[PDB]
Amino acid sequence: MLTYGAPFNFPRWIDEHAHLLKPPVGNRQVWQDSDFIVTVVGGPNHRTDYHDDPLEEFFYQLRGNAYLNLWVDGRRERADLKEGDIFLLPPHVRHSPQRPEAGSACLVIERQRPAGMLDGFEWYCDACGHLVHRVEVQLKSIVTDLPPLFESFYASEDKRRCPHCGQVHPGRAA
Amino acid sequence: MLTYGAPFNFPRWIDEHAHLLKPPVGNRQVWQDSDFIVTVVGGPNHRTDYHDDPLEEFFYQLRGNAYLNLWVDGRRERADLKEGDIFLLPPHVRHSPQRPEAGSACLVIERQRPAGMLDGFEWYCDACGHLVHRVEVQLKSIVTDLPPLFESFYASEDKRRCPHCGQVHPGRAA
Ligand SMILES: Nc1c(O)cccc1C(=O)O
Ligand SMILES: Nc1c(O)cccc1C(=O)O
Ligand SMILES: [Fe+3]
Ligand SMILES: [Fe+3]
Ligand SMILES: [Fe+3]
Ligand SMILES: [Fe+3]
Repeated sequence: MLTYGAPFNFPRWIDEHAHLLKPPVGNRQVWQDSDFIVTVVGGPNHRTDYHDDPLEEFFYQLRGNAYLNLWVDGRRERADLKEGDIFLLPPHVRHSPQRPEAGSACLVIERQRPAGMLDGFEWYCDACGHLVHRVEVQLKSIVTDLPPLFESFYASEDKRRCPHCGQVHPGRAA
Repeated sequence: MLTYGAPFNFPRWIDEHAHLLKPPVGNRQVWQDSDFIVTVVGGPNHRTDYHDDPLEEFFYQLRGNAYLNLWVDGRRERADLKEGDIFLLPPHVRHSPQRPEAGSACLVIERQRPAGMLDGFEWYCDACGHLVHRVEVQLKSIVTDLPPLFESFYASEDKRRCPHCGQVHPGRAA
């Protein structure tokens, strides 16, 4: 059958679940236990981390504006998600989704990482730009399974310690 | 780098390439040689066939209206893509995308079928509802590689011949 129910108006939906869009990831997955992972992220989000997805990621800023800090060749950068734009992120490209304006909604779509495929979550230093701390995982919930790490890094000086210059990363408040 | 270039306004795009949306599939792939397959299909389309995708398929009727004939348990049916709706098609569920109103645009997203994974394209009889003709393939272009079969079925009575009641399928004109 139509496991994922039948079709439904997307805007309305966004309008109804406008209140479930909350930090630190601001997510909200549309259909559960699928392969295509259709989440809808709103603002304001608090990300100071860099996701290292091993798969592609697609976005279409349905309503609102936002950006993406990223590493081009090894140089800090920034992609701008101006309302109405779409964009496909190649694999492993490091992304730091910045969603500031409340009432924002972006369609983020990814896949289910196979068993054996891990996503990474890095943190870089402000002064020296060296990798400060990275973690690899067998992702199983881009909604209810991310914050738990953030929470154990923003809480550990040992980790937020730059292995190149020693400057400690701000953490849970950049 | 950003292989798929950087972000861009999606509506504008749709507006520019409004003239490349043509039958019998009406497609138009957004980014080439990727994994996520972002096509944008417009109307009017001429489909009398049933796609048997081995993977999920997602749609968001950006602008316009359209529907999907499908087989529920083995009963002809119909999903309605009213503008603004989204919907995820489970795997193998047989679909017959009907896109009638010119100037229509739907965001259809699928994946790249691995090597060894084939999509099917069936045809059923009007009177007896039995499978009339089916073909399996290692898909490699939901834009420039489909019509070629349609063309060899609509042109072959032998195939359009119901193996249960004998009534010939209309073909290239239902
Ligand atoms: N990049 C993201 C991710 O990996 C999971 C959930 C949300 C995002 C995002 O870009 O907002
Ligand atoms: N179902 C489709 C497919 O398999 C390829 C291209 C377009 C469609 C569609 O639904 O329009
Ligand atoms: Fe990500
Ligand atoms: Fe440093
Ligand atoms: Fe299909
Ligand atoms: Fe028949």
